[PDB]
Amino acid sequence: GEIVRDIIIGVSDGLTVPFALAAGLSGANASSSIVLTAGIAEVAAGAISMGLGGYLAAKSEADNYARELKREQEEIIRVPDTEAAEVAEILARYGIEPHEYGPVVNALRKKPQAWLDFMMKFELGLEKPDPKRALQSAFTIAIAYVLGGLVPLIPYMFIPVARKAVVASVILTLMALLIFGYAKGYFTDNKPFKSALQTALIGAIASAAAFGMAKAVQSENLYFQ
Amino acid sequence: GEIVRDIIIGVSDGLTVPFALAAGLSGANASSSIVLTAGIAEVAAGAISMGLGGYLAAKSEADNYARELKREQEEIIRVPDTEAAEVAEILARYGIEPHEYGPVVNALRKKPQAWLDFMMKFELGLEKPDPKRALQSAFTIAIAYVLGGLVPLIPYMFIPVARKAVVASVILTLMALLIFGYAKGYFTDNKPFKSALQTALIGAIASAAAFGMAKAVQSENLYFQ
Ligand SMILES: [Co+2]
Ligand SMILES: [Zn+2]
Ligand SMILES: [Zn+2]
Ligand SMILES: [Zn+2]
Ligand SMILES: [Zn+2]
Ligand SMILES: [Zn+2]
Ligand SMILES: [Zn+2]
Repeated sequence: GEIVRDIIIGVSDGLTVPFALAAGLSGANASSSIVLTAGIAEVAAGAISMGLGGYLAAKSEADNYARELKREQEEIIRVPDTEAAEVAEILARYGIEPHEYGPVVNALRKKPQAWLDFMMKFELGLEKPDPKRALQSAFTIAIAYVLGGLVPLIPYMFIPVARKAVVASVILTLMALLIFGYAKGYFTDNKPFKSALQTALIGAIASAAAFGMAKAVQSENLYFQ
Repeated sequence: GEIVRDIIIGVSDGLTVPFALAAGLSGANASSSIVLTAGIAEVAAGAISMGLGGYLAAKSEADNYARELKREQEEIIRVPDTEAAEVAEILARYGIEPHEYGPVVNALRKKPQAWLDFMMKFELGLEKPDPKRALQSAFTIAIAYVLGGLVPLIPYMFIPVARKAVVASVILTLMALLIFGYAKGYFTDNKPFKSALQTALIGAIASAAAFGMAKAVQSENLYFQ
């Protein structure tokens, strides 16, 4: 689930922080337009950091694994037996009788591709990356982040009073958390009814955190300024 | 690099968005205290979503892989040969001569632990998770996020004028991006001089995005309100 995981980690970040930041700013008697200006500035700034962060990790792991793929094939050139010795240990660790693993290395020495592929598959994990899924990763997380952050900001666009709009945003995102919480469970091995309530509580813990932090800095101001 | 990856993905998120959100709010002639109230509300709301998001994924993957570990051992009980057939394909795909893979399954049938461990190691990846590193993951990403978001907000705490404080925050975080950009390269296979400039440009793209988004909503207001 490459593209399924990318759109899940992107919506959970964009549903919780922009909603929490909005609710916290609305709690401190800020104008609804001000709540929108910091939310959208967060949503835009958030999608780029999530997006390029998903592209930096994907493009770094894709370049490294392909370089180690080349670094390991050059090792079997200079000292072939040392590379054979490393692949022999892989077989040996899993309890193979010596009269059966011996002919395996002899066949592996003639054809390099299969021996290295399995050895690398058994030593450094599945490290051959899809070139199109590296950039597909970044566009899917940035889309899911923008979509997630837009949901808590919709009511502030139609309600110019923030203390009135935050009530529409609490129930709308709470519904969004429970819906996209049970969605992450229908496409996961866990129970979707458990993932719905968990995505709504992380939105509650974060919205409460941003609320308490918003009011502790406004503790000395008479109005929001 | 379990704990090394957790503190990298956490600082890159917390260095870019709180800085960008702050710079965008400061650009629209907002009070420096207002910039702090939305930044810290974002930093707090951001660390919880990053933290519990790292704990939800870790605790879901740890529970699922252990359940599939149990689901697969019960499969070798009802129809042992079907489970043998699945492990036989693993060997067969990598070009094994038939006179050598045959005795391997016979030895694998007597002792279940090694046969399933390798088969699972070769089929469903390395899926046995450390119990202490699942919760260690969440505390390390939340720490790195808070630390990252605090850096762009320090100057606004000592400079009550935002248009004056944003200049101190641009060079301070840009330095932070270049420092923690070359830090992610000294502990990665890529060149650290390349990762420094890349973490500073993602901070530039995001800070510019939040700036343009902050001013497009304030396009009709005479002062920031
Ligand atoms: Co984030
Ligand atoms: Zn090597
Ligand atoms: Zn080797
Ligand atoms: Zn080697
Ligand atoms: Zn199975
Ligand atoms: Zn099987
Ligand atoms: Zn099976």
